[PDB]
Amino acid sequence: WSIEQHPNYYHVEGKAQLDIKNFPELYRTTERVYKKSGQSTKPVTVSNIHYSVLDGYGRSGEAYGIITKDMIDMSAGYREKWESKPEPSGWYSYFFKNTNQRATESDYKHSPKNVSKISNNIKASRNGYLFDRSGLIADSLGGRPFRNNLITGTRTQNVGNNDRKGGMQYIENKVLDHIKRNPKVHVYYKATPVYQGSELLPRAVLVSALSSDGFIDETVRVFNNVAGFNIDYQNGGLLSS
Ligand SMILES: [Cl-]
Ligand SMILES: [Cl-]
Ligand SMILES: [Zn+2]
Ligand SMILES: [Zn+2]
Ligand SMILES: [Zn+2]
Ligand SMILES: [Zn+2]
Ligand SMILES: [Zn+2]
Ligand SMILES: [Zn+2]
Ligand SMILES: [Zn+2]
Ligand SMILES: [Zn+2]
Repeated sequence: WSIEQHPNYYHVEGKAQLDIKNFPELYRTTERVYKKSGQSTKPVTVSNIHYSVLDGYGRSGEAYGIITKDMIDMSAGYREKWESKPEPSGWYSYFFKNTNQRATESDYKHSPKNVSKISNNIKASRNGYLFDRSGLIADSLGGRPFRNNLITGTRTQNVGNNDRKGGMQYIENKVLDHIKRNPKVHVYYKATPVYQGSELLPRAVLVSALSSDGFIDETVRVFNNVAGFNIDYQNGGLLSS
């Protein structure tokens, strides 16, 4: 990643390059049957977003769906609480008490007595946390609030410089806005975390978006970076000086 080349924490890589055939199908149902809340019999056109199961390291994988104005509308009004323990891979470090040697999340689930769990997150300068629970499929687009729809992202991966035009927010808002201005239009949307080796944090998220009216047709690479810090992609957190 280059702060010079890409100050907004993304790089436009090319066209959407999607296989629309592989996507979960659009269907017609009701707000009630879909959202599982309220008695809203309002008919809605939606798709069921495909989320990836975690891999063997506990890492989140790609998610993809067809985003509709109705999905946006239902997420605009309603919010779902975080499902229990949504923190994705690399969010914590684990260490064997006996050795002070690094352990894995698995080791911790296996024997919490002999393995400590410590947050990798830290506060940094206005003053807040450096890493976010960073959605793959945004809440505003119908995303589910659970681990599998998250990666451990830098605040800048998530929202860039937070001027509505950076990080995941860039491509999210562009899709959100275009559907909102063209309510009959739907967008094929896919967010794919890119990992190197067994690293628990993704280096980037690849987001591909193809609108049904052809207006939006791109893939952006959103960098899991933040200016002035060196992230430890292997274990999460920052490199130790
Ligand atoms: Cl595809
Ligand atoms: Cl830098
Ligand atoms: Zn670029
Ligand atoms: Zn599948
Ligand atoms: Zn929602
Ligand atoms: Zn839910
Ligand atoms: Zn986000
Ligand atoms: Zn547009
Ligand atoms: Zn279509
Ligand atoms: Zn040192």
